Amino acid sequence: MTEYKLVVVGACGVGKSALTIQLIQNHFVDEYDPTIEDSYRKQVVIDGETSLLDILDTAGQEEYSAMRDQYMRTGEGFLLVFAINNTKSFEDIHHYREQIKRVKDSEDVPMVLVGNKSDLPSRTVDTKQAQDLARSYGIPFIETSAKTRQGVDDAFYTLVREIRKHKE
Ligand SMILES: *CCC(=O)Nc1ccc(-n2nc(C)c(-c3c(C)ccc4n[nH]cc34)c2C)cc1
Ligand SMILES: Nc1nc2c(ncn2[C@@H]2O[C@H](COP(=O)(O)OP(=O)(O)O)[C@@H](O)[C@H]2O)c(=O)[nH]1
Ligand SMILES: [Mg+2]
Ligand SMILES: [Mg+2]
Repeated sequence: MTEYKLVVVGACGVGKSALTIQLIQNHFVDEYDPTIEDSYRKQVVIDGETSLLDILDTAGQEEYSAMRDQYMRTGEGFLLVFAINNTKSFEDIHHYREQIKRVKDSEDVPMVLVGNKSDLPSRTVDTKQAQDLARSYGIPFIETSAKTRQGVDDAFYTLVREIRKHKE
């Protein structure tokens, strides 16, 4: 059984914890403590092949940390999470990708762009902007809602497909 280290990254309040808790414990958490940074394990079947996922839900301060570079270097795939009603979180995705690329001295790290809070009728980031950004990056884009569970397994299974493609 192949083991994969997944890292969930994105601005404060985009739903990093909510998506990770939906995937693992199948429930939506409205007030998850913003400081808690934890790892979760889950066995899943993706395209008829089982993998053990080890998912790091990131938290902490907006700061450079030579210790954060260490966790990031071990990550084999990343979810770049933005919220559709927060343009700043979508503008922030470029910075997050540049930091992942810097720490892994490469331009082809498995990544998935994730547009979270798709259940909200209030939208500031257009789907065409996110499709075009994922298009220039060469990565998939997955629309999700941690609240309704829409696209949640899809975002993580797609990241696994990306890691599997990269490792061949
Ligand atoms: C509201 C809590 C929360 O979401 N906090 C949080 C903390 C840190 C980050 N973040 N900013 C940067 C920059 C990085 C990062 C990345 C993505 C790769 C390599 C890195 N090396 N040092 C920092 C760093 C992270 C995780 C966002 C949000
Ligand atoms: N409506 C809605 N709210 C979400 C969704 N995901 C997270 N939230 C809410 O947005 C806030 C931030 O979520 P959280 O997982 O704590 O963000 P994190 O800081 O990126 O880990 C919380 O109050 C969640 O209830 C979603 O898909 N839809
Ligand atoms: Mg969190
Ligand atoms: Mg690619």
